[PDB]
Amino acid sequence: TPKIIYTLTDEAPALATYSLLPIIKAFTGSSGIAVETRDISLAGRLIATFPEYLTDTQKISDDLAELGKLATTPDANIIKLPNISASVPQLKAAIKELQQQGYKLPDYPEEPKTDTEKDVKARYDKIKGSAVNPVLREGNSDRRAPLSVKNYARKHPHKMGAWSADSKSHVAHMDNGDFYGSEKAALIGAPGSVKIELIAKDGSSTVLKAKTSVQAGEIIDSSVMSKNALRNFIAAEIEDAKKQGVLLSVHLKATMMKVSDPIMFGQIVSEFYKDALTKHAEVLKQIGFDVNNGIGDLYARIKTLPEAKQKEIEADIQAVYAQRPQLAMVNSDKGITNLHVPSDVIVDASMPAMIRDSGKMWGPDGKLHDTKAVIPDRCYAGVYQVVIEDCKQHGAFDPTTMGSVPNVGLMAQKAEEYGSHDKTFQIPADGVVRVTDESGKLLLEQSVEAGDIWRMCQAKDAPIQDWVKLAVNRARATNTPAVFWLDPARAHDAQVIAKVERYLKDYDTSGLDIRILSPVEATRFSLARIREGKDTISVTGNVLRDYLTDLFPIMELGTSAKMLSIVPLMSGGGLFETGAGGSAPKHVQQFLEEGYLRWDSLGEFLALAASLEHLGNAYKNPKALVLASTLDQATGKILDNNKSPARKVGEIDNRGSHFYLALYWAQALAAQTEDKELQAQFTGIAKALTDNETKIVGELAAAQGKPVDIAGYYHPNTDLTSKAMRPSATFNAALAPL
Ligand SMILES: NC(=O)c1ccc[n+]([C@@H]2O[C@H](COP(=O)([O-])OP(=O)(O)OC[C@H]3O[C@@H](n4cnc5c(N)ncnc54)[C@H](OP(=O)(O)O)[C@@H]3O)[C@@H](O)[C@H]2O)c1
Repeated sequence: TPKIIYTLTDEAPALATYSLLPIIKAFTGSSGIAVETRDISLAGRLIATFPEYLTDTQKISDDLAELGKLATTPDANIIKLPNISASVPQLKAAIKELQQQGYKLPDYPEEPKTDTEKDVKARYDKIKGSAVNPVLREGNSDRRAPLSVKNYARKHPHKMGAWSADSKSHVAHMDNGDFYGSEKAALIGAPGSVKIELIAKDGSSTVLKAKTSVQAGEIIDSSVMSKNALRNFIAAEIEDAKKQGVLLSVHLKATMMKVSDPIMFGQIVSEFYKDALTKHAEVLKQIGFDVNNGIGDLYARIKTLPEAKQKEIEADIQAVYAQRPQLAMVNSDKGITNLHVPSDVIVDASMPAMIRDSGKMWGPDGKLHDTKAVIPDRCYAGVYQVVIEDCKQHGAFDPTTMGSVPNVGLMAQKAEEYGSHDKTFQIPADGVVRVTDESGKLLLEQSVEAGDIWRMCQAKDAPIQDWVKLAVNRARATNTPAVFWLDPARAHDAQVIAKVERYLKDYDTSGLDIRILSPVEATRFSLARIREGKDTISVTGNVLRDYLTDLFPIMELGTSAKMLSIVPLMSGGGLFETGAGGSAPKHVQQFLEEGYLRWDSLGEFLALAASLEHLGNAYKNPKALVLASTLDQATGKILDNNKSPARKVGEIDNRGSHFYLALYWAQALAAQTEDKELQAQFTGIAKALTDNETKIVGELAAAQGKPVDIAGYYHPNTDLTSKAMRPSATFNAALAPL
């Protein structure tokens, strides 16, 4: 029974699992290994939150909560696939009814006016945003493209947009009054708790959070995005973006940042469609429009207004799209813009792609154009500017020659930003915010203004240490230079720098090129070594940890999904993430139309080949070490014979690869002698998958082209899905009888 948790999630990954999971299930079966599932998807996660509204047969164990515990225990061994960080819009909203609709009976959202609505909104809120990962991630990240993959990438280059030195593209960020510029850190001394309180000009005081425990050596910082400063910023960047003749695009993270970014998002959606939303201030107010949900929310709330009233609004909305620069578009043909849904454009992915595509993003028409990427803050806006100003001055990197920038990132215990939500408040009135402790000593204090966004972030000592170690560790094992991206300007990074400088003096530094630089300098020192073809380990915080693992990997491997991501749980556990990517919404869009799934499952093949080992090593299991030693191999054969997903209908799909994995794996096993047993109870298969390869492949491709219907999206009809994902009836019957 030794457990290995394969998590069930949301979109592409989700579908992929109906195909790869059974396979995985047949190989680990005869080696006394238990591969169980846990439903952490968006839908399941909700269906599990309101047991009271559901009936006996529609309930479903609360797995997030279970995994949450499993993560702190030593025998943890979890294979974690990407999952949706729901955004109030169609995300939280649409799946809620994807349920009720024809299914169950949960309940509704937004502006609560009744004790029932408040109790409910309060519970759903905990469900939207980044709820899974912060929990599971009880250790520090270590992402890195495995040689083979880098080597595959080098000989099978993914297209790269040509770069022009006279490009218009660039990144736009505020210059004053923002989180970056507002920072203020403090080093917690004694184990206690702090109170976050507002002191209004009117002498009164409002509590925002009374008790927030702080450990010794913990680092806490507070900053604030100024509403009117942001307002004055976005207003200028639009205006100017019109002169430049460029597309306006917003790169925020209104997904993980469940609290502040949707707010910044709306102020944008506000200062843009202002004339139209000002002309209809009340009509929207009635139907209850929520700008923080994108202009998209407007379009969906008005369908209830008189047929002619609608036309008026829409007709006026168009008048704005004529008075203002064209917005980059999420989907050019359906009109869906960058300002339609909070989570269509998420900075960590939006940018890498936008850089790749010659620094352009699809416009209203349907072609690519230079863009003005708006990254409001300054903490990580820089890093993208450098990379952007590098391309137009040296050309696109060559997948065939460029190096690699791994990333030993700090995240353990909801490190930094990743856990500031419950400490981010929208200021209720002009005043001053003060963070005090148990005695009453004033730790932090930052002036504020109504509408402003104030937050407090905390980085814990234990995590910073486990961090610094792993950093060195990698530095050694590869023997590559390794930089800490820590900006002295930031009162936070500053105190974290003290930590690092003092902890390296606890390990062996001899013969290692370890050094600390600003994300700005660091991106330069990196992009330098990179183009000439040299590697450079990236040791960074939690936010950069993502940005980069998504950035660099994309440039060199085409996909972040295409790499290794291991999370060494700080309690002998093992969090084995699939890829540095997320679900692939568009990947489902194609499947439900053409019957093609271009989702690459190499992330998982690595993840499996990763946990199968952790298993065998931490236990008395040789068999584990063998089916993982082989899996490692069959993977190789995947990259060597190009049995990875094509792009358009016709060649290979997903179970096509899943098939080769299955094929090459069976053979790899039935051709070894480390364990005669496996070799024997895998030959029956090995010589069946080769014989029916030509046919199976055919049976599979024999399902491409036509449309697919799975009765849903967030909570599909499992039956219909299995049959769509497991077409080849011959591959199936050649699996059950192992
Ligand atoms: N759990 C996590 O760690 C995690 C991380 C990030 C995002 N997410 C969530 O995932 C969703 C997607 O966010 P997003 O808009 O930034 O899109 P995304 O899917 O993360 O963007 C990466 C893009 O690269 C390609 N790609 C990603 N994985 C691939 C794979 N396995 N094989 C082949 N190509 C792959 C796809 O584009 P092509 O059309 O070019 O193939 C995809 O649109 C969001 O709801 C987000 O909240 C979860």
